[PDB]
Amino acid sequence: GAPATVTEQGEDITSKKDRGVLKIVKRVGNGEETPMIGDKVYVHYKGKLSNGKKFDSSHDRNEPFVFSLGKGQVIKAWDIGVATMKKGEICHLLCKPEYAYGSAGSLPKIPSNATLFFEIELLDFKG
Ligand SMILES: COc1cc2c(c(OC)c1)[C@@H]1[C@H]3CCC[C@@H](C(=O)N1CC2)N3C(=O)C(=O)c1cc(OC)c(OC)c(OC)c1
Repeated sequence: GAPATVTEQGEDITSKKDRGVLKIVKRVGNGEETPMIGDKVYVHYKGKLSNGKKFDSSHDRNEPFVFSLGKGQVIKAWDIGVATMKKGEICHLLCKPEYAYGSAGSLPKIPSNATLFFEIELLDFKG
């Protein structure tokens, strides 16, 4: 499935080149510009655990998820991964726990040492 494919066929987008965040571009977005630090970014996403559970979806809420990029308001993999996206892009991200919730996890949804899959659509970004 898609998690296996990004695991086996994704590109390492980390600075460290530690394979901690892998990406596949599913739909090419517009132009060349990616968001900047501090931009208000609007996304739709779905997240899955490595056991196959869908732990969340913004689509199911009928509202985008909004955050300020590069401020640690989201897991590290998101700050790194969304920073690579163009407006209108859809990507898949595979997030090792060191770039997600680590050994702590996050109750109730996220176990310790969890590798996470996300599908993310960058809707818009604005200063
Ligand atoms: C405690 O409730 C939430 C916490 C967080 C988030 C969240 O989003 C609805 C809810 C977000 C989301 C989206 C950006 C990436 C990632 C993330 O880093 N954040 C910020 C942490 N993240 C998730 O891993 C996520 O989907 C999620 C969903 C959750 O519930 C649907 C959740 O627990 C309530 C949770 O706890 C850490 C995380």
